[PDB]
Amino acid sequence: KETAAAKFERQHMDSSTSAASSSNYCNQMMKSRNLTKDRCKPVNTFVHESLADVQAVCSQKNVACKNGQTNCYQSYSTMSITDCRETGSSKYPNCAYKTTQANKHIIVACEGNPYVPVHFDASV
Ligand SMILES: [Ru+3]
Repeated sequence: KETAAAKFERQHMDSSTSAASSSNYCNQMMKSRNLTKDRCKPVNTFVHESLADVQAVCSQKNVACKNGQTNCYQSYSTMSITDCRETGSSKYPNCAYKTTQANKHIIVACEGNPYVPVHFDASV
């Protein structure tokens, strides 16, 4: 079974690329990472930093989660990320996305032991 930690890595980690490679990055990634299996996931973010760096965020700046929980953390340093947003013309199963590269602080929710990232809350 896929753990919460593994799911976070599948849905949000992409250390291979340094930034939003091409304009079709999201179209390929959202599909390959199985985010368009049962439907077109509305929005999703991929982080282009090492796994260690992202996991380290769980010990960085503690901030409130969007859902009101207190287990969210903001990276002290900005990180290379790619935001994927479904286009208005997108129609399942042919999910279409707009790829946007950026450098911002990420906010992730952490849980468990080891205390690791399990949800991507936001970027600021
Ligand atoms: Ru800043």
